[PDB]
Amino acid sequence: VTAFLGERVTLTSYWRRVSLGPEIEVSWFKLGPGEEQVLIGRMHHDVIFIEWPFRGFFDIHRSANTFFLVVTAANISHDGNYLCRMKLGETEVTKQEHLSVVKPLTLSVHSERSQFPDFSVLTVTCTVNAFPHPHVQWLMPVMKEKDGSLSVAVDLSLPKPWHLPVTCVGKNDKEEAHGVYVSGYL
Amino acid sequence: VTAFLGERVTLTSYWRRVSLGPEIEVSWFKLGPGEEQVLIGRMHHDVIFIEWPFRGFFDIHRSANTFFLVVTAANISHDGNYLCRMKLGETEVTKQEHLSVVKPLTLSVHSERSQFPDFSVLTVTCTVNAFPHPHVQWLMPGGVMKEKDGSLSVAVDLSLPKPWHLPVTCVGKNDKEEAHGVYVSGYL
Amino acid sequence: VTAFLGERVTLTSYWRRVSLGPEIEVSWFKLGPGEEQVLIGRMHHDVIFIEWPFRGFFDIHRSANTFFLVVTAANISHDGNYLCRMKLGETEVTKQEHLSVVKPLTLSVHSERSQFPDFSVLTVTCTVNAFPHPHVQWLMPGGVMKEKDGSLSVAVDLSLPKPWHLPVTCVGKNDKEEAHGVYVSGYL
Amino acid sequence: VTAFLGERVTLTSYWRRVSLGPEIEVSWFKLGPGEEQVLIGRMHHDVIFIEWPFRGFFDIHRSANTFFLVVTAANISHDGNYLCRMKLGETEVTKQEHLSVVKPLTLSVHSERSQFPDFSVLTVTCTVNAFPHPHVQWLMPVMKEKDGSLSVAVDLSLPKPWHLPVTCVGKNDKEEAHGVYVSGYL
Amino acid sequence: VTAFLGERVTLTSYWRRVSLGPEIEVSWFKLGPGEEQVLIGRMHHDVIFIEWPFRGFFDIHRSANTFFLVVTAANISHDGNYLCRMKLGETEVTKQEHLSVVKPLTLSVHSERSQFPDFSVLTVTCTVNAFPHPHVQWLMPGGVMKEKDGSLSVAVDLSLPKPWHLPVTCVGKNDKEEAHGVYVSGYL
Amino acid sequence: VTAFLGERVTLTSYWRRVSLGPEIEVSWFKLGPGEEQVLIGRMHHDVIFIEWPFRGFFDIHRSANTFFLVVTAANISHDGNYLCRMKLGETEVTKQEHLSVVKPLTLSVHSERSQFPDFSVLTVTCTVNAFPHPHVQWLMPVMKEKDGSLSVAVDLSLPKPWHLPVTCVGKNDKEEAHGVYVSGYL
Ligand SMILES: *[C@@H]1O[C@H](CO)[C@@H](O[C@@H]2O[C@H](CO)[C@@H](O[C@@H]3O[C@H](CO)[C@@H](O)[C@H](O)[C@@H]3O)[C@H](O)[C@H]2NC(C)=O)[C@H](O)[C@H]1NC(C)=O
Ligand SMILES: *[C@@H]1O[C@H](CO)[C@@H](O[C@@H]2O[C@H](CO)[C@@H](O[C@@H]3O[C@H](CO)[C@@H](O)[C@H](O)[C@@H]3O)[C@H](O)[C@H]2NC(C)=O)[C@H](O)[C@H]1NC(C)=O
Ligand SMILES: *[C@@H]1O[C@H](CO)[C@@H](O[C@@H]2O[C@H](CO)[C@@H](O[C@@H]3O[C@H](CO)[C@@H](O)[C@H](O)[C@@H]3O)[C@H](O)[C@H]2NC(C)=O)[C@H](O)[C@H]1NC(C)=O
Ligand SMILES: *[C@@H]1O[C@H](CO)[C@@H](O[C@@H]2O[C@H](CO)[C@@H](O[C@@H]3O[C@H](CO)[C@@H](O)[C@H](O)[C@@H]3O)[C@H](O)[C@H]2NC(C)=O)[C@H](O)[C@H]1NC(C)=O
Ligand SMILES: *[C@@H]1O[C@H](CO)[C@@H](O[C@@H]2O[C@H](CO)[C@@H](O[C@@H]3O[C@H](CO)[C@@H](O)[C@H](O)[C@@H]3O)[C@H](O)[C@H]2NC(C)=O)[C@H](O)[C@H]1NC(C)=O
Ligand SMILES: *[C@@H]1O[C@H](CO)[C@@H](O[C@@H]2O[C@H](CO)[C@@H](O[C@@H]3O[C@H](CO)[C@@H](O)[C@H](O)[C@@H]3O)[C@H](O)[C@H]2NC(C)=O)[C@H](O)[C@H]1NC(C)=O
Ligand SMILES: [Pt+2]
Ligand SMILES: [Pt+2]
Ligand SMILES: [Pt+2]
Ligand SMILES: [Pt+2]
Ligand SMILES: [Pt+2]
Ligand SMILES: [Pt+2]
Ligand SMILES: [Pt+2]
Ligand SMILES: [Pt+2]
Ligand SMILES: [Pt+2]
Ligand SMILES: [Pt+2]
Ligand SMILES: [Pt+2]
Ligand SMILES: [Pt+2]
Repeated sequence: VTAFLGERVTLTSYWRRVSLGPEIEVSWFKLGPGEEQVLIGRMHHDVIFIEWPFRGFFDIHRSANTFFLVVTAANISHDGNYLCRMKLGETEVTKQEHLSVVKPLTLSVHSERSQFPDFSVLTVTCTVNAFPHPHVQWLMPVMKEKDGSLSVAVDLSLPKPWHLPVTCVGKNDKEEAHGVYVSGYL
Repeated sequence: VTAFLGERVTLTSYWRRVSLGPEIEVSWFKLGPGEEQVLIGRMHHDVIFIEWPFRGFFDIHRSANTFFLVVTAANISHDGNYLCRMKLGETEVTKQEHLSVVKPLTLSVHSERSQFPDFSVLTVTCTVNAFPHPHVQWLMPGGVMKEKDGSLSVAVDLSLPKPWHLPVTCVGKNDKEEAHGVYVSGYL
Repeated sequence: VTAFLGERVTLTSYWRRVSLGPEIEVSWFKLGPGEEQVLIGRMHHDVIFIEWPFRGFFDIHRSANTFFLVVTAANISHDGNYLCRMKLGETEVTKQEHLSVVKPLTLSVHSERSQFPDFSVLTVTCTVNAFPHPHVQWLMPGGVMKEKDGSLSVAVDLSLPKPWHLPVTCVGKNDKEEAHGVYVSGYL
Repeated sequence: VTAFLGERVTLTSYWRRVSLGPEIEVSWFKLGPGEEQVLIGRMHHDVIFIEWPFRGFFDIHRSANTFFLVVTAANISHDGNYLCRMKLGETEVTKQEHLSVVKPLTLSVHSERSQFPDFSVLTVTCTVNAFPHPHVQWLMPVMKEKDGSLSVAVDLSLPKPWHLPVTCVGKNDKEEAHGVYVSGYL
Repeated sequence: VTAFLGERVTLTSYWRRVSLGPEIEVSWFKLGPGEEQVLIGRMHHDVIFIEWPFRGFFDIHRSANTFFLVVTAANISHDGNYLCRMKLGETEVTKQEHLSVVKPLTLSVHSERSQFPDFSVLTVTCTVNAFPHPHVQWLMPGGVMKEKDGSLSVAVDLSLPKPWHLPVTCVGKNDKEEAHGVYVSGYL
Repeated sequence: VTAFLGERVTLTSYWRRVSLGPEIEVSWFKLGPGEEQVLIGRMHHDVIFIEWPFRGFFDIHRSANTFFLVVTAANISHDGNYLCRMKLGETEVTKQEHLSVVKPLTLSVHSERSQFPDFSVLTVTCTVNAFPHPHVQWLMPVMKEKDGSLSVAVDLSLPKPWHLPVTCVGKNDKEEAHGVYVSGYL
């Protein structure tokens, strides 16, 4: 499933076949490296307990034979693989679900003339912030953010006479924006 | 003169025809609201004193008969008029110089999709920060915020229901300065 | 329903006789002072939006024809009445549910002896913290403080001159909830 | 001597026999491990100097041939052994005095029902904070505090049907309180 | 009695002719603005209680028939009058004692040269901090500042154009206390 | 050149002979140990760029064939040697200039009687704060400050009867002040 940052989102699991609902002992885990398990919460007979680190971040519920992991507001740490362990008696079945969290890209353009040796060089900067894959490219004719998003910036230095307009292509997988520097202040 | 934000800048002045160099008493004033003349500093006989509030932000020096007010890193408060008063004995001449401080525009584009009743509405946001005159406008195929640095920000939202009227282009300006941002395709 | 402080809690609602599941527009409201209905969130066609002030604190989901408001960790502000509004076309039905939040009582006993004119007077202090209704009372053989968490504290002092009228028993209550604390012997 | 937390308290020493009052050079030390000496203050000819770390915490004075260490407000760091060194000429006599600081016990009772797998288990918690020796015990039919006191807590888990009332016995040497959980909210 | 800032100090009192030691109820009061008597502490039968606001700052003890109020580290707020009230049965006697707290003066000298129009003017600054009575005066060959500690500071500037009228001597006082600071030669 | 703390100050350099003004590429460096170079700024064709650590602290300019380093407000870190590198083509000439920063001295006198064994000893303290060379000396008949200045203090202990007046001599190279303790409070 794909969620955008801040959106409610849901993963689901079910046992089989097996149609036994509230009798199944359900636990959901967030998977780390290399598939290391961190318990989010447990459900049995429609009594649910969320572990304190995930409280308000995740909930669990049942509808018939389907088990739900709900993410109240997706953030970038929530990206990746989850494990639903379903247990009846001394028997057990696990299912893996994937959540893709996507921060829509922000494309910024800004320019700055040189200050030494003279003021004749226009450096145009193009910045893409996004998740998972920001990408930046100039046409002529990197950093980790507090929220876990990634920023990339590229400078184009332009000797006089300035090759204006220049177009910046920002991408986040299939998402794309352009930034066009058209003319200088002077 | 025009200076971009952060740049070393220079205003200049000289007297005439009067080649007297260090004999001339020079004082530089920042002109305020107002009519008010606020002293930056003085130079005479190659002794330069810069008033405490301006220290580090402005300097004064002479090259022969030319007098210089140096702004060490142009900030938006430095935008406005300046006065160089030159004195010899009982006679004075005054020269008025303008400094334009410009922050080059930053244009940003980003989109967000709707979360209720469904996920079908794209809102695309275009933000221009600049000084003195940011302006933004959406093309198809809200206050001024004052930032900490004195520059001004302006933002416009455009909502697109399905089918998204894509290629949308944002036009940003700051006087003659111009940039665009084009939202081409969503992530899906 | 009754929830202790910190517990996951659930209010439920369904329409009738009307087995329409995802076709029904559900909204949940917290009832305020007041007469005021404050929107927690909405569900329709299995798209759930929780208002920003309630995000993380409440969730909404459906199981077939039953609608659930989940409180993720019951706090004392959550105590009160809730409204589930169910809509189909132009017709609505509304269900009012109550949540009672209870903090289980804490009873504390401690004694302190007098320091002047001498060391012979024992004062024994009994403190009950709970929600909604802490109450304390001393048996032989002062404001309500509002805590940060919304719970209420109540304290009673009993002074005993020599010979100390020991076994003293403190009785603490919170509605039907009951605890005692008995001061048996001093340190000497 | 026994002082309770916050009470003024006094230790005393004297030389012998020897009846020579203000002529004796008196110094008091707080004893650490293993009897390590830390100077509190000195007295001679009724001139007294308290070392800055103990200033406002301790004073010293004389009455005739008796030397006094006064503790202005006993705290738990003041618990333990003190040394009075009494010096006349190149001769010297030391006496050891003991201060017991006692924090009267606080007994707390609180209960909490289980949240998973169901809500049927009552865990009753009984906490004793005290100094020197808090102790807790349940009848059916650990941590160090900022002020230097010690807290101990014990949980009794009760399956349904709840074995109510349960009585908690708190002790601090001979000090004793009981905590009785009598009935649940529901 | 006189105590310098930071010193252990003692006021004393006794009754008469009345050799009753521990039988006497003693209380010590700090006298305020005002006419107001503020209780420091009490002693009776060798039980001493010091009021919470004075704890650590003052103590009381007895040696036979003499009663002592000990100030553990004299501060400037301790300067003023004190009352020892001695009681036996229904009869009382009261003794008034004065504590003078003195901060010994600090005298500082420093010079600064002028920066405009030239470097030829020396200003020499002399600062006296003390309690109760700092005073400063320049000899040839402006408020009181209240410091955090209750002491008082006083500063005088003397400008000297070339040729500098050197040996200049600063005279500092605090009642009978006296110090000088002499500026002898500049750095050049 | 000598500057006092807080004063504007100037260093100058020139190439030769060579009379070619704005054609020369000028860079000024602050010298550390052992002559390590830290760039302050560069000038060429009367375009000047000051490096951000020195911005508002230093400026550079030309008057004809003379190159100026200006220090806007001298502080103690600015004390020591500077290097002017002057470059034309692949040829280069460097000149060393020295700035002496001087904090005028502050002489303080204060006295304090003993507190143990009795109150009969007058300790008079004399403190000189200065830069570069504070010095203190008592006549009978060390520390580094936040601003980089140096403080030195000397105590004179005086048994009764007090040898008053005592005179303190403060020096900072040729700068000199005296402090005279003339009489006690009591
Ligand atoms: C993204 O979501 C994750 C949860 O899935 C967020 O992490 C959680 O953040 C909370 C709030 O900080 C953590 O609780 C803090 O814990 C420490 C004790 O270790 C304590 O000092 C605080 O009072 C508070 O309880 C919680 O442990 C943590 N959960 C996990 C599983 O890491 C993350 O902060 C979210 N936001 C962003 C922007 O990433
Ligand atoms: C833009 O440049 C102006 C200066 O031309 C900057 O203003 C000056 O700012 C400094 C603080 O860095 C002020 O110095 C402070 O003044 C207070 C107020 O009396 C004093 O308490 C402090 O110790 C300190 O000296 C200075 O007076 C002020 N000068 C003016 C306004 O003429 C301004 O900070 C810069 N703005 C930005 C956004 O960088
Ligand atoms: C008990 O639960 C209620 C929620 O049902 C908690 O109140 C909510 O508390 C949060 C803060 O954690 C508020 O979010 C903040 O609001 C301010 C004000 O506009 C905003 O500046 C912050 O950025 C942040 O979003 C939220 O609005 C508020 N919701 C309400 C009152 O409906 C409350 O904090 C909990 N109380 C305790 C004692 O835990
Ligand atoms: C219990 O009583 C002892 C004294 O018998 C208390 O310790 C003393 O606490 C004072 C106040 O903190 C200490 O003075 C601090 O010293 C540091 C320098 O090391 C400085 O940063 C502060 O301005 C202040 O002077 C004092 O040194 C310390 N004395 C000893 C002998 O340790 C203890 O704090 C008392 N209270 C409790 C609750 O334990
Ligand atoms: C000089 O000595 C006097 C005492 O004789 C000092 O005043 C006392 O100062 C303490 C604080 O260290 C006060 O204790 C505090 O009072 C507040 C106010 O109610 C309370 O919130 C705090 O928890 C704390 O107990 C005390 O009441 C006060 N006594 C008085 C004024 O009689 C004073 O601090 C000393 N001054 C200097 C400059 O050292
Ligand atoms: C004496 O003058 C020197 C400069 O010649 C002063 O040093 C400079 O001080 C500024 C202001 O702190 C430094 O900029 C700080 O840099 C850090 C990053 O490393 C950043 O956290 C701050 O926002 C700020 O930019 C500057 O780097 C430093 N320059 C040098 C060459 O060291 C010194 O502070 C002056 N004053 C005194 C009393 O010494
Ligand atoms: Pt996916
Ligand atoms: Pt970044
Ligand atoms: Pt010239
Ligand atoms: Pt803004
Ligand atoms: Pt369904
Ligand atoms: Pt309270
Ligand atoms: Pt003992
Ligand atoms: Pt604890
Ligand atoms: Pt006695
Ligand atoms: Pt002051
Ligand atoms: Pt020099
Ligand atoms: Pt120092």
